[PDB]
Amino acid sequence: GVGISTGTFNNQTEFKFLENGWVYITANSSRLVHLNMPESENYRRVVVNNLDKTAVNGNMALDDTHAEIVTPWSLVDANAWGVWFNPGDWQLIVNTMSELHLVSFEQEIFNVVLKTVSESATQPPTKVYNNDLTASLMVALDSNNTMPFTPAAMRSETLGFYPWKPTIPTPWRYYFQWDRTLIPSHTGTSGTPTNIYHGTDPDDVQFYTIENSVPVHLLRTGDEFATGTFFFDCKPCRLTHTWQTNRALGLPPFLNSLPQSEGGTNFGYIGVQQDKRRGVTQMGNTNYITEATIMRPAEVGYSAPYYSFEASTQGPFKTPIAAGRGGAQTDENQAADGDPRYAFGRQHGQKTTTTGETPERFTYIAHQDTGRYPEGDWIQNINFNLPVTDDNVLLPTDPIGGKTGINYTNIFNTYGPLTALNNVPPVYPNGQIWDKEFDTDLKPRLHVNAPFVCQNNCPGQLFVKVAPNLTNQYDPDASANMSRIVTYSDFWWKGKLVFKAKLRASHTWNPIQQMSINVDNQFNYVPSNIGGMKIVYEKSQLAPRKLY
Amino acid sequence: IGGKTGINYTNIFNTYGPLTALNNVPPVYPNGQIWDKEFDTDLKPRLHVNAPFVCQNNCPGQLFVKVAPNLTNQYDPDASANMSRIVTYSDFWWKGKLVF
Amino acid sequence: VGYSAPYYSFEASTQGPFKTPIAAGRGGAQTDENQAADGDPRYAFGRQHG
Amino acid sequence: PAAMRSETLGFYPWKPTIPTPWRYYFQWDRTLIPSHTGTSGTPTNIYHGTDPDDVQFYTIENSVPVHLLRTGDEFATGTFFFDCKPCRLTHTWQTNRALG
Amino acid sequence: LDKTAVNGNMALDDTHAEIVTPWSLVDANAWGVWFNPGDWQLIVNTMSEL
Amino acid sequence: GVGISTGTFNNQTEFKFLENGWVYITANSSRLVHLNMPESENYRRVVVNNLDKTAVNGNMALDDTHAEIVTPWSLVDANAWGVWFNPGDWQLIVNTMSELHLVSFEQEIFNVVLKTVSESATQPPTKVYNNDLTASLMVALDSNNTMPFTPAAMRSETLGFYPWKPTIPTPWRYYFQWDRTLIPSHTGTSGTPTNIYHGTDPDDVQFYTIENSVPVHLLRTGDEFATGTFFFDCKPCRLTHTWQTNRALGLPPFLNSLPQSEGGTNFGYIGVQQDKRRGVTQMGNTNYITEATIMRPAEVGYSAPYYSFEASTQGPFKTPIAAGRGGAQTDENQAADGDPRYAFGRQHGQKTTTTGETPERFTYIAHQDTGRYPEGDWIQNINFNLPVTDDNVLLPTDPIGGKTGINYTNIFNTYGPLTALNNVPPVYPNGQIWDKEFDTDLKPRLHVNAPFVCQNNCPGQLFVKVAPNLTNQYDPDASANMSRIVTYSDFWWKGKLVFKAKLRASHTWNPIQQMSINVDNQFNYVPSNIGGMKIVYEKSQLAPRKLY
Amino acid sequence: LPPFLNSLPQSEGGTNFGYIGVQQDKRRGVTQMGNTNYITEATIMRPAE
Repeated sequence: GVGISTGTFNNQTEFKFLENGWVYITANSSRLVHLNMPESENYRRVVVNNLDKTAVNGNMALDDTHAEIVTPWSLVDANAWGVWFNPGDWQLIVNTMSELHLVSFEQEIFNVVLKTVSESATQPPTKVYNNDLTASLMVALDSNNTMPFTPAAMRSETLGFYPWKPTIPTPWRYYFQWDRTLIPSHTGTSGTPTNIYHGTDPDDVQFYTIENSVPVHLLRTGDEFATGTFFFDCKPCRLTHTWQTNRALGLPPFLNSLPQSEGGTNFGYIGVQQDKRRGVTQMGNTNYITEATIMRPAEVGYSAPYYSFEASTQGPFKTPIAAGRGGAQTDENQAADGDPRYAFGRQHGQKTTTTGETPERFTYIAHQDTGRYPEGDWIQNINFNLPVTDDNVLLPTDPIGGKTGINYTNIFNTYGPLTALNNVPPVYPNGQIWDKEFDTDLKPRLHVNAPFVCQNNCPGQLFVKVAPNLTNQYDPDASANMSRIVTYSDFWWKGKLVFKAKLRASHTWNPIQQMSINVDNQFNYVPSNIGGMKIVYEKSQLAPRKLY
Repeated sequence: IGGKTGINYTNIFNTYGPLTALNNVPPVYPNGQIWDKEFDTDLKPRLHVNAPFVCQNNCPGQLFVKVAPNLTNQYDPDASANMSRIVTYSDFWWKGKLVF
Repeated sequence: VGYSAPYYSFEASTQGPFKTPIAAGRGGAQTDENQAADGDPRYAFGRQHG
Repeated sequence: PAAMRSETLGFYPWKPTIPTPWRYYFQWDRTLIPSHTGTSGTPTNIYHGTDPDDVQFYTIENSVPVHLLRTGDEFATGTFFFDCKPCRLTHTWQTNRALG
Repeated sequence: LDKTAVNGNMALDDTHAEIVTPWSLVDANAWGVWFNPGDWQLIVNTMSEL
Repeated sequence: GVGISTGTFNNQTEFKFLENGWVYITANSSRLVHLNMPESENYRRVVVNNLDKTAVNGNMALDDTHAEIVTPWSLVDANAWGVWFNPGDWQLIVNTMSELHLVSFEQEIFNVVLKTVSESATQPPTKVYNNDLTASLMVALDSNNTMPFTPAAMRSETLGFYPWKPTIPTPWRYYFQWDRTLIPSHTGTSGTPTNIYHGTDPDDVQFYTIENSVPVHLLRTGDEFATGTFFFDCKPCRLTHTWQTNRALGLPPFLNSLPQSEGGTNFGYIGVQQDKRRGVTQMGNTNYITEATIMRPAEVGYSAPYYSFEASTQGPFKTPIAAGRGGAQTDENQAADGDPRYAFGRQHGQKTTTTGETPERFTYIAHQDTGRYPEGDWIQNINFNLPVTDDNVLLPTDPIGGKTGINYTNIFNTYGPLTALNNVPPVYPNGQIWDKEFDTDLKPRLHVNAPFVCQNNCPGQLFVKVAPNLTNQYDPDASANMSRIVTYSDFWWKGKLVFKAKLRASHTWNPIQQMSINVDNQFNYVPSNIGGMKIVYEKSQLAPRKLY
Repeated sequence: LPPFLNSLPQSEGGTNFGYIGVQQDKRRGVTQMGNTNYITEATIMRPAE
């Protein structure tokens, strides 16, 4: 009713330990959510076409052209790690657990409050806020997944990461099919390469509305809404990283001479002439057995074209790759392709007391070693006569198509039946948690945005909207926009996300890497003297595991 | 390709795709490996090039042997120099049963 | 049936270069043993093993 | 697996054999820029050391029960059962040109 | 380094780190350990799958 | 029998997780143990008196005078952390557990081998080693605790810390009562201060022999010996440290003015004149309420005289103190009193490939903040008229007894009914694990050498000795030493030490300190290229806990 | 545990003492004096007082 609360605030994280070294992790998250009435009550079909940017030759990667349906609804999205875990919980999980299973997800809305704004227009302007006891909040749960899946973490538009900071939902919109052609060019390209927005293909038209597809609940101040528990069916997520490349698989060569003194100058030696060695190689016309040429069971990782842009009906898009560059761990400047870069605002980790629209950014450098170092690649002739002469070798410094800045590694692909790789690591706090699986006949082996992929279904998207609060002068047959009482809503959101994790064991004599507070990062985890908070990113696959 | 007379496009060519069909490696008698452990990566290779049989969950533990230290009367653990041992070697019989 | 792959391609990772493995051996090696080359495993062994 | 180094038990029942000294890879970082004959200068060829987060020092004694066998003792592993895919003893000949 | 310091010899790289243990490995994972040529002939001539 | 093994080698550590967040930790430790026959078969009563050292005025702290019974027996002592845990297990325990309970202890001896040494005396001298199939190893377990308790960790003489390194027992000996007087002096003291060894008090004489007090088992090569399981009754050991001193207990003062901008220059202010404040103080004649003067519930820590040497019947000994110096954490040079210093050899953490008799050393700086900073102490007159004048204050720089290097803090004691303190933290790897409780009517509240103290009893000491291997010419009535065949024994020792630990919970937003491998300490946990190993010390109370 | 004596007397009498036989600041063991290397009977850590 008017004066009775309809729910409870809970933002605790409970670790319930089982037998056999498993733990149930139930993350409770609660937020005060602020929602204004939509700018307009109508669905819009809006085309964006930044021709000015792409009209500059060589700027085709800056294409923003697209068509989207703008809806009056707002999306409540909790699909991001920072929503559910503070840094202490994350430290516990990543330091003490070896794998993580996504179990269930629940959410509810309670203590709904709706208010109207009255502006007096007095010479000193002033306004007052009145409770609208009979106004309603419209809530729709797309449990059948009829609406397009639009996870907000990819735009950094989920619920905020601070329990004591009120947050907002994000205005909902989804892609509307369009055709677009963009011929690539470079600086010094003569003329205007074709840069055209062709319109919409009628056979691909899909205009979705919430009202026609989803039951809509009207919540007054005394009402509440609960989704019920959803249970996931995803694969487990490892909290360890592999380090073994092809060079560290299997039995090392026997060393016939071992160092007799310590130091960095005292190496061992195999002690057998390279073409007089025993073992197996896939090179049937050579006698050289070396660490480079010896047969390995399969290939860890794969090379892919990097900063390749493929074009389809909707225009160019970057070719995604499964794993980040090799050597980025030793030199952060070499992260580049496959190392996800996250940009986010003050709701999601940026120091809350900073000013300006510039976001906080970081590039995630995963601990796993499944990537490539293209400067170390080469192709050489089948004859394999060593030392290889210039004409019999293709080096990463050899131009392709006459371009000094492009080599064969830029267009190289070694993905095959022997390729082995890992799933993407969780990115705390900004990374997405779960993602819907594509509805294609043949599905990708993984996603690059979330560790957990929903095979059959995962929870319906939650949509909210302030119900129209008409004045006395409404006229439906009038073309002009509806005249509404300025109305906004504050409601409380509570979610429960349950995981199942396995406690790690100590397999080696040595200790392993562990997340730790220290003198340098100390003040990333406590408020400033004026209450400024931040959440810096954390790694998740600290402990190694043996690949083979 | 790239101005190199000894390199052509086939050296860098890849036609692996969703339509690719292929076979497992044949057994190599007598020197070929029989079984191999599967990688502990999330995504696994479709085959191995070294053994026809690939162990999915596990395959037999490796067997390790070592002659136990046979100390002389003058052992000193706190000495940095190498342990003084009686020259000892072992001969044992190994029997395996492999069923196909 | 089958696939073409880069042959005597050497990819580099953290531990240094390694040869790109391929699933099947060269065609025409059956008629001419000199054309075995990539994908045809070569075994080297001592007096214990043949 | 020792077959990749040709270091398994011997293939002759009447010939005494030996085991192979055990060793395993320890993580290291290494950069080797490729070159050819006639490449000017010294391409970077560096051993960078070991990444601490990849360090794995295994010992038998800390991970495996160790049986001490005197001359009157014996040791049996017990039967291990595989779960591998079948291996064909036939070859296909049809390329794309001989289908259908 | 002496081998790979020669330009064009990068395929001869043997660089690596290994733990040398006092233990010895008894490995029977090879066909020759289990079959003489007569048994192998029987298997490969009379069987279609293994 | 001769050709049959009587036990199995096990050096694994198993973590068995229970419900309610408890884990059973069973540490298995196995060692090959080398034992020579004793130098002599007789008990000796030996007096050590380093008069030359103490005859130098001001060297009285170097006194080594004592009497001891030297026995032919050897003590097998496994009471040290390094015996049971490698660094990886220790990292797991200290990073993931909040408290540790000592549960049970078992040990056994098996695969006994006895050999004789025959020296040929050939012009090139040579010797051969024969099995003595009928020789025996004498094993005695003092399960009733009749013998004096002599834990070897205090001399760094326990079993070695490496499963693959053969170890030795330590020759057993125990203190024999003596009377000794040593008058302290300094450089420039005139004459010879009395420095006398008075002999032995007859009413304090205690001559213990193994043979008269303990059953002795004779083990031939086919025999084995097991102690049976002993169960401890000790108090739990915390794996967290407290940080709150008296200054951080209870409600802080309310700040009437808070900073409006970030930075190290923007402090808050209480905003109330100090003698106009509200609250409670124990200073009944002052109106000043400050953080220094406000009443706190009790006292955390206590001041004690430091490098005080008290004298009793047996001569001077240093006064022990419960906790180490404050400020040693920020400056390792200020560790000094209460910070235990461990010195050990190549069996117990020193780099095994080093040479020379100089031991490896470290001073343990505990994370707990229960210590004192005597340079910050002061005493002032009861009148408490501020600012205090020189005559009304005793400062740490004021000489005591005319000595410029001695101030009142050197003789100060603030232990009282309000004192609170913690138990000593475990010291990995060299620290002792458990210690026997004194048999006095009034017992100490803790020990400074071991976290676990045995109240009623803890396991009997294990004694071993090669049985006499006589030649054919033995003559008991001859005064000369017994003529024995040169005989030594190698046997395998296996112990099982079981703990019970509680998994830690994350109580705070921020992460906590955690033990971790990094680029600097990386090569402390792996062997060198010539097989050199070391075990560096680790801390054990990394995570904080709230005291109040 | 008393210190181990590396040299024991070879004849009886009140003049024939044993000797520890290790230089005092080169000894092994535990002390509560964190800024000294001297391990002696006076300075060696004892369980309590």
